[PDB]
Amino acid sequence: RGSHMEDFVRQCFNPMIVELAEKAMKEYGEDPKIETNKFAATCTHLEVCFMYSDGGSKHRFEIIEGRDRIMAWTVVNSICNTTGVEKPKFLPDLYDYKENRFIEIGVTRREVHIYYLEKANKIKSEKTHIHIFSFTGEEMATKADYTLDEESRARIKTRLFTIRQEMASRSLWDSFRQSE
Ligand SMILES: COc1cc(CCNC(=O)c2nc(Cc3ccccc3C(F)(F)F)[nH]c(=O)c2O)ccn1
Ligand SMILES: [Mg+2]
Ligand SMILES: [Mn+2]
Ligand SMILES: [Mn+2]
Repeated sequence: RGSHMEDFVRQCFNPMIVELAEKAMKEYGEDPKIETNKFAATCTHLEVCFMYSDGGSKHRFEIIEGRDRIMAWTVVNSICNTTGVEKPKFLPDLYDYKENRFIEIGVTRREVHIYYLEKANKIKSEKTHIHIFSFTGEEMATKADYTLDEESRARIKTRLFTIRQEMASRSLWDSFRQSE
């Protein structure tokens, strides 16, 4: 129960992000006390989605990730019925009103190439945009369209590498990398 990874995640991430990740994991029947690597990954993905939405304009991004399943699906339904974009098979992460498209954010511990391959093979909706970040500073977006400016993506990559460094300083990075 008393794992180093859980305490590190509680010390490293914002309390609201921790609570959101806990709720998202408990909604799918997962315990952050035992599945600590998945807990860290969920916190990281949440923080990345939030930083991504922070970029761009004020009314640019509609945030899907973070809400519970029912409200998230309701928001996607409203977006689809308002704009006319095709309904995605799986719950995306954000919606860009400027580009008028759903965005799926990915955070991987390996090369962005194979991760984007799997993410584009698991979903068949070719309209949804995909954006993958790595823990080493690499990024990969659909049609070479990175949506945001270079500064926001650079901040995201810097935060990711800081998280990796803090994990390695506690001898927890190897297990986290092998978990994925
Ligand atoms: C095809 O994705 C899905 C997605 C859902 C909706 C809820 N989940 C997510 O949102 C989500 N989930 C993962 C990891 C994951 C977890 C469970 C199943 C698949 C995956 C993934 F994405 F690796 F395929 N990472 C993300 O980055 C992310 O956002 C429901 C079903 N499938
Ligand atoms: Mg800290
Ligand atoms: Mn998601
Ligand atoms: Mn995602």
